[PDB]
Amino acid sequence: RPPNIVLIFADDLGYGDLGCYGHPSSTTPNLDQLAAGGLRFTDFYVPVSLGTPSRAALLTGRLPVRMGMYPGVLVPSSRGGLPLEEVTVAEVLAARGYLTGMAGKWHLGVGPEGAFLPPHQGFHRFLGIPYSHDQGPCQNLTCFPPATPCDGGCDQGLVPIPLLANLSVEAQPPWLPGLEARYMAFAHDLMADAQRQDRPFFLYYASHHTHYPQFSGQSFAERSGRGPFGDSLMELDAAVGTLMTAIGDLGLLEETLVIFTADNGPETMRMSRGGCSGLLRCGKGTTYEGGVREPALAFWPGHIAPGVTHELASSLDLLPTLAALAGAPLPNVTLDGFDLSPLLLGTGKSPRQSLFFYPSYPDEVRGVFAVRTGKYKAHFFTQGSAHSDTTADPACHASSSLTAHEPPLLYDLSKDPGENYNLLGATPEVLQALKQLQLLKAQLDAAVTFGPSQVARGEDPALQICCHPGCTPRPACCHCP
Amino acid sequence: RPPNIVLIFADDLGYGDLGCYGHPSSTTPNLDQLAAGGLRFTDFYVPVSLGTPSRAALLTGRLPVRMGMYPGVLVPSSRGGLPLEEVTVAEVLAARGYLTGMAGKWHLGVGPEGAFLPPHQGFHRFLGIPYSHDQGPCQNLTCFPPATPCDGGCDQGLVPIPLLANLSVEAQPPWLPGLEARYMAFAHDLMADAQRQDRPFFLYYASHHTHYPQFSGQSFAERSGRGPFGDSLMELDAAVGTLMTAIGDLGLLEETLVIFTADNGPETMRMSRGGCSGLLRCGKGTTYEGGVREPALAFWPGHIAPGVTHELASSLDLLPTLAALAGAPLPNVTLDGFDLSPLLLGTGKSPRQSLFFYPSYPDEVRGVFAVRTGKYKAHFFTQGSAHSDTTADPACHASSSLTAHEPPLLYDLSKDPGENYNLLGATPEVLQALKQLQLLKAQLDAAVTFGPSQVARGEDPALQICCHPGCTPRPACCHCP
Ligand SMILES: *[C@H]1O[C@H](CO)[C@@H](O[C@@H]2O[C@H](CO)[C@@H](O)[C@H](O)[C@H]2NC(C)=O)[C@H](O)[C@H]1NC(C)=O
Ligand SMILES: *[C@H]1O[C@H](CO)[C@@H](O[C@@H]2O[C@H](CO)[C@@H](O)[C@H](O)[C@H]2NC(C)=O)[C@H](O)[C@H]1NC(C)=O
Ligand SMILES: [Mg+2]
Ligand SMILES: [Mg+2]
Repeated sequence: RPPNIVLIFADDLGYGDLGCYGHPSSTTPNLDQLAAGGLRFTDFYVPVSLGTPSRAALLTGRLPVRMGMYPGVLVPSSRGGLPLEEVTVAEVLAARGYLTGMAGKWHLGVGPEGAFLPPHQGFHRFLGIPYSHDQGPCQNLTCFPPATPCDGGCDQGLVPIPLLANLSVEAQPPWLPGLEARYMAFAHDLMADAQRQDRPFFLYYASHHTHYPQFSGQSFAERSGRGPFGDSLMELDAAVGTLMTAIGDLGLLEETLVIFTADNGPETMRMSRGGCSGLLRCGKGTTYEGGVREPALAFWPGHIAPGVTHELASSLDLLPTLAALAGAPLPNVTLDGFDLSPLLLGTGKSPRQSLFFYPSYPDEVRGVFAVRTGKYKAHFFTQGSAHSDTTADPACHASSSLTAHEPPLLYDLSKDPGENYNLLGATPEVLQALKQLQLLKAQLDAAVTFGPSQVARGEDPALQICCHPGCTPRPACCHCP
Repeated sequence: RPPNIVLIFADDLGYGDLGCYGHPSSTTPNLDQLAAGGLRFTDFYVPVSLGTPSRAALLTGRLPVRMGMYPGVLVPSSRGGLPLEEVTVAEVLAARGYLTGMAGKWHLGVGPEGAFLPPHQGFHRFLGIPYSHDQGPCQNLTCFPPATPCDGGCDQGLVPIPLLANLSVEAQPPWLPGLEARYMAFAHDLMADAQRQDRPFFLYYASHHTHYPQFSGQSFAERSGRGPFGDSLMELDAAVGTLMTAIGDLGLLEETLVIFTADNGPETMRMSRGGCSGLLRCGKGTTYEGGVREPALAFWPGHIAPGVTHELASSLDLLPTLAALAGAPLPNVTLDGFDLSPLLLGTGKSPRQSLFFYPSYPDEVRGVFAVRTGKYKAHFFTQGSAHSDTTADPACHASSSLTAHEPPLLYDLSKDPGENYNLLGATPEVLQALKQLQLLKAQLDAAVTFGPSQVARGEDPALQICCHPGCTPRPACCHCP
């Protein structure tokens, strides 16, 4: 009965990059066709616009500050990770008899002997990199075949990037141009095996596209009309087409729910090798709309009618929506998301009315930075980010320091999705929204306790993964292509 | 059964002016002796530190913004006044059979044909001035006998100040040096008449001391050791001694509850002819402690034991406390005060935990300026005032513009009653108080609707009281000494 679920999650992909979201030069045919036969969201969000906190909110349905996933992101030597008491979507579904698998980027911790890796958090199978593909030296890696080097060199002084098969190093570093093929092969096996055992599968595909540095296989190099950022987006798009064909071939089209979203806004610091937030303001690292609002598509033939919704939805609602769909019971913890099945099935409206946004570096004195309720969004604090540097808007830059706003900056997103015109710079409708927004912020700030910081547990270079354990000299000896 | 109640309310009198509150040169023997045989409050407050809003909160037990008593104060030509639907303490007690009377300053409105004057708000008898004694020309009035003129001239272009007997002009202007004697005579008659009819009395004595310009009868001129401000405080003090003697003479000491407080902090703009907030900061016109915290004494032999309380109390609690004491039922409206009888009778604690402070000029976008809960006080907005000009502290001056604080300025008043050291300039106790304070402000701001402004209804010079109605030329012809 339960449907097969495929969750595709891109990296550093903006609201404005898909062809079907208006980009003028992107090449995204498979995703455009998924949009045309399914539900496209205009108002779907993540609560925090950084890699780690966003992946944690997705898998647990819980605001990242509750389990210490702040500040910033995790690094290869981090001691901390997503606590093992947290229940993930993979576990909710595993206990209901799903065969669960994950391909790609984890970024939720490695820890002493890989205690925080995926196999310990409900995934039966796992093929991927445990953090971002730029958190290790890349001046000698090939990003585009036959021999175009990755640009800029990535993070120095670390072990090369490891490709893992569950808990074992399969390659270090992997060959970037062939990663996609590896991941499609893995996905195909997971599907077929689940079919054979008469059980539903759950595929978590956490792509490295479109994070820096850009790369692709040889079928896409110089073929998109948007340079390296495009080639890489085009490969991600072809991966979606490949998964849809594999779902075709096995006669599972009407029994599989396919969801596509992305973790956080574009890193405009990469300039034309980085994403695009379209009409929205600023990008990764900020609580402006270009940082937190992402593309989101839902496709399930004969169940989800083709259309466009403007209803409020969050990555936080994915656990409870998927549980409900699979007839799995919810964990016994406070959750911050809701079941969106009525909306998906067209029998009801989204139950979500409000959204809460935390910054990259949160603190308990300040609390939530921005809150949206209906079409209104208030900003109590504003701050630019180096990840959103280089565009013409000065509020996006790292030089825009942390600034308090009281009364808050107040925008009507139905008319000013670009956050250009502060309404408080009077009306009874506005005043009532203002008072609601202020009370929602004070209620959440008083009820939420911050879990102890995982990131502040520190770093220990002995925690880096090494293909040749015991090796010397570290870290350059750790390798095995 | 119900006790006789005498409520003495001074004008522009600071926390630091009574001898029993530490002043080094004031002469206040009767009040010091009342303090020595009764209850002295260290933490008693008014919600707004201006004449009109404070008198409204006292008589109704309701925050002044609910019935439009803002912004600023009322003037002789004001069209507005305290709405007649509001229920006052005088009415609560009149309906329980009290013989009620008021001597002194009203400042709650005059209106077309004196519709807002005291006789329409539950007082049986009324002898006094309908607004402050400086809201009319005083360059020719004698402030101190035999012929010392009032200093500075007061407000120009208006009708002289009227002394009224219910709704009729008894004199215009009155002779300042003999006002006290008039008021004591009136008080004595009210007491005796109530005794004779076997009924309890309620005397509301709203003194003009110690508002500018200072004045006194001849027994006090140049006799205090603190100049004109002192002479005037000394007369107010002798008035209290006279009322206590009159209560003695009629054998009513153990059957009468006597309360003394003041409406708002000192006007330091008058320099050494103005009051003193002692250790507290700033004065009239501000939401700093020297503006809102006043002297307060309760005396009732054989019922209230002599002592000092630090418990929280407000002018807002006087209606409900007096109702309860007289066995009178409370009006059917939302009240913002509580019954303090247990505290007064020494059988319980004050039920009040929090206090809310509004500025002279409030608005619905900003809401409450400052909130106190337990020993903590947060300031969300700060602002100086011309009424608090001339001292060495720059935050008190009119040049200190309206400033938002987020996070708020946070003080521990048990250790820093002077509001000098911001705690947020960390601890778990502090953080919990912070979150409580923020939530209390957002709850009150969301629940309180501002009543339509009475003061903004405008002015009409035809509303000025005239001893010779029809007169010309106005306003100088209006007079009758
Ligand atoms: C690591 O672990 C999984 C299982 O723990 C490995 O896979 C299994 O895959 C083969 C066929 O592909 C089956 O015969 C087994 O039954 C599978 N087990 C389960 C529980 O599914 C796999 O080689 C590794 N994960 C991947 C795909 O890298
Ligand atoms: C105006 O009104 C009151 C009454 O409305 C006047 O006073 C009364 O006072 C005399 C004795 O002083 C009594 O004989 C009457 O019974 C009183 N009436 C009440 C209801 O108390 C008074 O002259 C005026 N008020 C004052 C004192 O100025
Ligand atoms: Mg990312
Ligand atoms: Mg006053």
